[PDB]
Amino acid sequence: KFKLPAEFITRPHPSKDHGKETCTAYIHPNVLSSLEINPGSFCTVGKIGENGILVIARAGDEEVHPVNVITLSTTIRSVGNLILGDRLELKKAQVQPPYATKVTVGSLQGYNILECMEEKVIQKLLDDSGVIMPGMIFQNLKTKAGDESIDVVITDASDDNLFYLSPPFIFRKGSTHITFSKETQANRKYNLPEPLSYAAVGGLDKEIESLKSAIEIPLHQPTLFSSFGVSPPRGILLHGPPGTGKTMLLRVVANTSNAHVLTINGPSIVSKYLGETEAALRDIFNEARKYQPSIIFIDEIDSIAPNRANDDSGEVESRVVATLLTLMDGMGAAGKVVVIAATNRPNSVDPALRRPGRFDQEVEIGIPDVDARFDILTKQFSRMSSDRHVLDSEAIKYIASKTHGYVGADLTALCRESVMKTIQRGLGTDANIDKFSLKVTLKDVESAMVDIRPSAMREIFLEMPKVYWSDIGGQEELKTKMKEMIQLPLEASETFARLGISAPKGVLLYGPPGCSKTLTAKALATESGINFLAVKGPEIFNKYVGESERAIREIFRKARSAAPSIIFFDEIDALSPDRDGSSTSAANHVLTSLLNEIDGVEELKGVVIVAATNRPDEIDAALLRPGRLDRHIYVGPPDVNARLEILKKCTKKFNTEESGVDLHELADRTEGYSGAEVVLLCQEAGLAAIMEDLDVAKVELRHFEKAFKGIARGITPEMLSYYEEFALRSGSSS
Amino acid sequence: KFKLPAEFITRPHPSKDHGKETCTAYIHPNVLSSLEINPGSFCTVGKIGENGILVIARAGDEEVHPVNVITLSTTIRSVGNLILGDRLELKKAQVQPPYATKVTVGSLQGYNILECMEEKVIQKLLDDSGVIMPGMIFQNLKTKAGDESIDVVITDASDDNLFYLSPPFIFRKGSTHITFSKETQANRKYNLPEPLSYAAVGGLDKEIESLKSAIEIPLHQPTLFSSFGVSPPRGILLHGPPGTGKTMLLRVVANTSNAHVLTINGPSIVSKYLGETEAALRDIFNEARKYQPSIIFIDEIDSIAPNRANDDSGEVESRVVATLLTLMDGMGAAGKVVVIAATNRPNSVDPALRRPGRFDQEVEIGIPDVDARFDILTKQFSRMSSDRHVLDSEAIKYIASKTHGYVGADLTALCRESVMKTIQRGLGTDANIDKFSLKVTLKDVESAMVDIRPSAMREIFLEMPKVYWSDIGGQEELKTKMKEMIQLPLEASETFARLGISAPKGVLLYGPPGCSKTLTAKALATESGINFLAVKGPEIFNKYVGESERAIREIFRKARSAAPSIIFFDEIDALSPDRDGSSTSAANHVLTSLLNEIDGVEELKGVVIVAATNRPDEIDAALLRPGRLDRHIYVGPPDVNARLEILKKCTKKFNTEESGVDLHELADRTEGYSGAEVVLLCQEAGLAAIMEDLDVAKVELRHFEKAFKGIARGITPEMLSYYEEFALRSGSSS
Ligand SMILES: Nc1ncnc2c1ncn2[C@@H]1O[C@H](COP(=O)(O)OP(=O)(O)OP(O)(O)=S)[C@@H](O)[C@H]1O
Ligand SMILES: Nc1ncnc2c1ncn2[C@@H]1O[C@H](COP(=O)(O)OP(=O)(O)OP(O)(O)=S)[C@@H](O)[C@H]1O
Ligand SMILES: Nc1ncnc2c1ncn2[C@@H]1O[C@H](COP(=O)(O)OP(=O)(O)OP(O)(O)=S)[C@@H](O)[C@H]1O
Repeated sequence: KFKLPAEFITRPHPSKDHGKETCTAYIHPNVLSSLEINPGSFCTVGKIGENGILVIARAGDEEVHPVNVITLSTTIRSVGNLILGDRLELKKAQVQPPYATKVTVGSLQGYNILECMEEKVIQKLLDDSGVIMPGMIFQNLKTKAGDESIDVVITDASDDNLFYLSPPFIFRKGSTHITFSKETQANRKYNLPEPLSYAAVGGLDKEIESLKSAIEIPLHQPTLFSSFGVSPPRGILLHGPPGTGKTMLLRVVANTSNAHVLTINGPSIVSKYLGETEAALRDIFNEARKYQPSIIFIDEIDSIAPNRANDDSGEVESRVVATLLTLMDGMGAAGKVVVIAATNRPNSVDPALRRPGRFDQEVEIGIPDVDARFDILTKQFSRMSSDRHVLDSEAIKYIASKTHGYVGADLTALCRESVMKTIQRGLGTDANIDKFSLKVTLKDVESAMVDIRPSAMREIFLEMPKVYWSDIGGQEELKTKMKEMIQLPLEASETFARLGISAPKGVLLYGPPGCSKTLTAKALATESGINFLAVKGPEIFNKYVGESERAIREIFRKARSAAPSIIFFDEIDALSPDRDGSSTSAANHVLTSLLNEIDGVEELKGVVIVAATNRPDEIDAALLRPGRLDRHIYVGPPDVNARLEILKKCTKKFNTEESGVDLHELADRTEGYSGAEVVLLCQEAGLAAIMEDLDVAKVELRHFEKAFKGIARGITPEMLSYYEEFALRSGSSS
Repeated sequence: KFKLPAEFITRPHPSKDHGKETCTAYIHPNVLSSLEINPGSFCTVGKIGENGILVIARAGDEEVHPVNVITLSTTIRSVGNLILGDRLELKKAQVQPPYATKVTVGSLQGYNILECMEEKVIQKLLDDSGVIMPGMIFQNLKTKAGDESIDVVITDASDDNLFYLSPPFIFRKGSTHITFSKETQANRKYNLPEPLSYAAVGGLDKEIESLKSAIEIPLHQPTLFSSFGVSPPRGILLHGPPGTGKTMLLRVVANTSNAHVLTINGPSIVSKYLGETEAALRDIFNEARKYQPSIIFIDEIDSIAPNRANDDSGEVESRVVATLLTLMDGMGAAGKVVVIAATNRPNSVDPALRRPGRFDQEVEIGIPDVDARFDILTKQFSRMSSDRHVLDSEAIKYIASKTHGYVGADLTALCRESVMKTIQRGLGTDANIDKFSLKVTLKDVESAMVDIRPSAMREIFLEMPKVYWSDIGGQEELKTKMKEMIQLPLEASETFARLGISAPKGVLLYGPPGCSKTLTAKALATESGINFLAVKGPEIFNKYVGESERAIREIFRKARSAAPSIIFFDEIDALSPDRDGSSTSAANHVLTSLLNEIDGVEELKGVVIVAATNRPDEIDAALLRPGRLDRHIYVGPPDVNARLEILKKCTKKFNTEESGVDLHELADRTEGYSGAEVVLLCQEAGLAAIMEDLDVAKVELRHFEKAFKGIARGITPEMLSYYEEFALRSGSSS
């Protein structure tokens, strides 16, 4: 008794697609007999659990075709997004689709179908197709010039449903109005599965290029590699943050290639007892060997190959890893098969799968930067941009600037929640709203992301508030010094590379606490015209595996790898103290990392290391001397006019001037109050404001008078003396 | 009711000769019945997780044949390289394999079969064989008149749904041509497993023969010891750094020796249920006793048999070690059983497990010598085709001498990376180039070696901007003496050896700050070729009771493992406080650990120490003693002719001579300057020049004139008199 397989395997149809064989997917005649299916008859082909698609049953050769294999012309696989290795469910159809009266025909790129190709050849393809559902493609179509490939998609067909993903219509010549259209997708109401192509993967062009090379080299041309007697780089591994296009990159690799896509599912490949896990792995790799070229995907390989050094690993992990070691290192030198693995983090995968010959090639998928978010946002925003009509591309930069932490996944969730808030905006404006009349808006998008948890954390990007050289409080002497000395060496970069001389290394920005110290570095991050970076004091300084001597190296590597940078070292004096008999901290590592990084082989073409301090006498002597820091200047608390404009800056939502006391009046009233202490006076006044009216009021002069009492003179002569004592040393050769 | 085994134990036939029993697998009657494998019918037997071998089933004697065992001939086992004790599946094949048309036969020995044997012999062998598959070896066939015996191999088989490891074919006398060949292995098309052999192991010759002796006598000649009234040595332990080839030895021992082969793959036996790990060990040793002779392998013994006295070893480790101890020497007997184990940490193995009677022998497997590395490289490169282009001896000998501290895994990685480099160069030439002819040229090996790191050196991070002797201005005396120390003793080894003289193995470079002290160490590092470990003064002054001495000892351990190597102790004055009043530092014992490591009860052969101090008399007389720091070199300030060379080096990208800037005047007027101050002079003149312009202003003598006005002489006459005084009491006749 012949046994009918439950699931059939999609595979190419060596016959051409231009013929009458569009929906005549050849089926093994034994299956045709065993399922009461007549030749040239319609039957439903579809993935498990999905709505069916219509194919015409045609008998194939018994010997050539194995029983399971079902061959589809490449026109119908694109209907239901049938990629190779997709298990099917053959069933017998019962209703013959009616003929067609109108068909709207699309194109890939919007090319004028009238101008490029004849109507006769298009009609020939369509008629010979016989039955047309919305969603196929007619490929490799020769044009009038003979050198252009334009593909005929079909947007819709109308005649003047259940368990069918789309209802076809039997295209017949004579009255079918073939009205060509610029739409690049099938009819939207049915929503036939959209391919996840390369143009939906934005933000990882370099990484996708590396992945493409790693897939092509073992997949298409392993023979010429194998002549050398050492196995190809079959094993590729993807790792990085657990939100950045990992499974999506695997899915696009599945879609684009024409290589038989197998899949090593994590949980479902394993049944029970013995000889089931190894049986599954053997069978799947053997099938990937029979049908070539093939890709073997292992998404989240960690869930089945932990280190065996953790209590998680049991018998099953030992089975999976042993079988994979036996297989992946055994096959080769002729098989056109690649194994691609991805993981949230790779470091917990058994090394036996990581040695060369096993997964040894790597693709690093990294956090998207501020400039990286633009492509993600715009391409994500494409699916309905015709109904956005709001972008104009400028809000996208703002979003990218304010989404430090989002990993692309959260950006897509932001799109989802924005669409929700647009639906609810339509409902709130009018209960019986028409959503299609709505264009999404940035205000409701803001009302949207104000209710999502952003991401894991922010690593190389900070708030970086907008500060300008046009607003920094007075101190035109400070301004002129910092310009002359930190922008000139950042201008002369090639002229140092030629003439062979290293560039000045950095400035230390002497000054008492609470000044514009780093708030000027905020302008460096806003209006310098040069990208910025910082570590706000002893974050990296702490004693951890990746902080003792590693995080400094990573920070410098990111900064140097970028365009010129003004890397910042807030309170370097407190970070690494003198440690020469006075204030001996226990780190001993971070200063060594800085010493080995700043002075060494690295290029550091576009890099200047700025730092900040309020107790400069505590800096390690290895920094003051030229070689690590060789520029040195002093920042003072704001002068009377700088204090005028800092007083202006403190207020952001108060009307003291017109109602109360002029801000201009306060300019000289504030003496001994540092840039972060005039803030203290203003904030004490603001807290006192909510004590008199308690709901809504201006402030009083006496509020600022109480600010004067409650906060004594901040900038006292002690710091003047301590500085000038240190400055007679720093300023002079002593 | 009868329960068929889930996995089956391989075993040999009692009959060693060739007949109609050859391709027959003797399976138990009940198992035959339960899979319905009717006697005489075809069945497939193959390791779990691999493709099967077709074998024709017979019955075993139901009372003396164990249920688990299938017995297979050496001919069949040669196909899949099935070692005795391998766990086989057994599955019915409802098939009749195809007839043969042309069968190819070869011989391991490569001798002409027409000359050695009569074709009727081969015809009879094949006819009786019943089945033909590529990969079969018919061993011990006698030559003409019994001259010798030859092994004959079925290299290929051709005929003009199950899946098999080798194609099954049938021999039908006369109608299938027995075509001879000289290929000593089966056709490479088939991916047949290829036996690993001792010829693939490099070096370790004496260790290999020790393994041969301790494997052969206990298993294959015990009555010799029973005759001599002594017990057999039932234990071998292999210890040595990782990557030296310990598992390779175990696999070759498994595949070469004719014995029941069992493996405890450390964590593979472990279970979370109370007594199951111990029960796995008992079953393994009882199986070894049952089928004799038997070899039991334990790779990483330390993973399952820890010290049993240390803190983390609780009751579970105690019970597992007790099981191992009692199964090796207890109230039970051993039999013809030998246990072979491997470990990277011999002292972490339980001390009572290494006593004679258990692991009697400890065959050390250490890092390779230059001869050993040459052997490994020749055997690795013998695996390739005639695309090597590395002269079998010369180029490989250069690569072997240039590899210092390599262990053997890294050498295989180097060969694979060389293949990678050659083929990426091929891709960079053109994508469609005929790669196979892209011989790996020695420069490809060089490009590969710069991208690999010796096993003993992954953790030795260095920035090391590739300093060369010519960078050091002058100092010809120091250069000559450092050539004496580092280079010559290896480039003239036989001369020193024949004179009975070991070259001095310590030097102290002392002199004012900013001379060529550290730069000469870096020049040695990046010109001597040998490894180079670096240390600094206060980086190894942890504040715990014994953590600094541990740093010293770890450094010297790595230096020994990576010898030839330099250890450069910059700021050796930090490591040498007397603490009696001279350098009254903390109560640390770093000096003593350094003293004992340099010259103690252990010898420290092969390492050379270079120490640099700018305060030479603050060093202990014991450390300056010959045998610790033999030669004391005074690296003083550069004289005029060295200054001129410095200026020529750094100013070459200036157009000084085209501008009339006479370097003679600069050299003469920079008298008594520190050489670092000469470099500073030129770099500061460059700053001055490129401060007037953002474009390239060629330096001018007046910018140098400005420079001279600021750079103070860092070397006072006091320092010079001090160092010249130390250069009289020590390292001088006085
Ligand atoms: N360039 C991009 N970077 C990141 N995500 C993107 C990008 N482009 C689109 N996305 C969307 O990101 C969403 C989530 O990405 P996924 O790859 O599915 O997450 P993941 O890679 O599975 O993460 P894990 O937990 O490490 S497996 C998808 O629905 C994509 O539509
Ligand atoms: N002559 C050789 N000596 C050493 N290794 C060799 C040699 N020839 C090849 N190799 C390779 O080097 C490795 C030797 O096996 P390894 O298991 O890595 O050594 P081992 O680390 O001492 O054993 P372990 O730690 O129990 S896995 C393998 O990857 C071999 O392919
Ligand atoms: N012949 C030379 N004499 C002195 N310095 C030289 C010479 N040639 C080059 N230099 C440069 O001068 C500087 C001297 O640096 P080092 O070699 O570290 O001197 P050093 O005496 O080891 O300093 P220490 O160890 O901190 S006391 C480096 O920038 C060298 O590149």
